Amino acid sequence: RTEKIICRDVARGYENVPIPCVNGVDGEPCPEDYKYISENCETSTMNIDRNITHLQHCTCVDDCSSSNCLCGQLSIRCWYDKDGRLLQEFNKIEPPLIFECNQACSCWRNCKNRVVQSGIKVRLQLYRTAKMGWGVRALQTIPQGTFICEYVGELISDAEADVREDDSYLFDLDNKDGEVYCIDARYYGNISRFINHLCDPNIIPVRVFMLHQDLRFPRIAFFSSRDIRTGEELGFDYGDRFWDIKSKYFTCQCGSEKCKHSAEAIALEQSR
Ligand SMILES: CNc1cc(C)nc(Nc2ccc(OC)c(OC[C@H](O)CN3CCC3)c2)n1
Ligand SMILES: C[S@@+](CC[C@H](N)C(=O)[O-])C[C@H]1O[C@@H](n2cnc3c(N)ncnc32)[C@H](O)[C@@H]1O
Ligand SMILES: [Zn+2]
Ligand SMILES: [Zn+2]
Ligand SMILES: [Zn+2]
Ligand SMILES: [Zn+2]
Repeated sequence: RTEKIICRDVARGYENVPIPCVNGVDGEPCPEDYKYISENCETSTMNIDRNITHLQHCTCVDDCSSSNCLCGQLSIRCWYDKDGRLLQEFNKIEPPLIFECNQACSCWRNCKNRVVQSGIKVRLQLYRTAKMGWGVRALQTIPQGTFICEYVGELISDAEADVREDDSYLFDLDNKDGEVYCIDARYYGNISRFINHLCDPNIIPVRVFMLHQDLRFPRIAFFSSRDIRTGEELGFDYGDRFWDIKSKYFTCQCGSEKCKHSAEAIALEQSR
């Protein structure tokens, strides 16, 4: 049973790098029951505030590496090192909101505070897992704090999320208050839609603002939470909102010693 290259690039050239699909496990064809999009899309009236006069922006004439950069200060500080990687001290538990530089800023497009807006740089692969369907793995080593990819899909309201038949591809956009919105990657999504849950995760979501600062719509950036080895499967914690609903349909197959959502773990808690 050989590992076969089934698609040279599921992103159809929309990313900085190709994202190939292989399958060495079963007869599943390349997934095509969805539309690959590299950036979030709208299917109803959202009115994202794109007023350029509403952007907070810096007056930096350097590379935005100084603590005097307004955009960094909105983020508490800029959290990216000279190489575009999150600082070791970054709060991976309760990440702060990141405000990247933007088109109102006086700085250049290559300033130090533009990691997420610059897109995917690591080589990834869509591959058939043993027990969890499709998954995404690294084709190279990835240091801690590296930007991996964005959780991209269809923006929907809370009310629309409430009636979506498939709730498997939802991501909540947390905001101080208000109407609350979700990304649904079921019908429209990028590579992130294929990232599985791991009880021992190696990536974390961070809310980021770039070309707009409409707080209803943070963009969701995945960064590595530790060093990742070539071939390693990417995964994040889907959280209890997911597992509270899904546990009765199926159980976690992440296979970790720490697995908290396996059949075994659920039964042990049922039993108390
Ligand atoms: C069903 N109505 C709503 C409404 C709002 C505002 N938010 C949600 N969130 C939600 C519902 C179900 C979910 O999984 C079963 C869920 O999972 C979130 C979790 O991040 C996992 N997704 C899978 C890819 C990321 C979120 N649902
Ligand atoms: C966002 S999709 C991830 C991509 C999915 N594996 C696929 O093939 O399209 C989430 C769904 O993948 C599966 N999945 C993800 N993480 C899992 C896990 N730890 N154990 C079992 N199934 C998992 C479940 O069917 C889940 O509802
Ligand atoms: Zn600046
Ligand atoms: Zn800048
Ligand atoms: Zn700036
Ligand atoms: Zn698990």
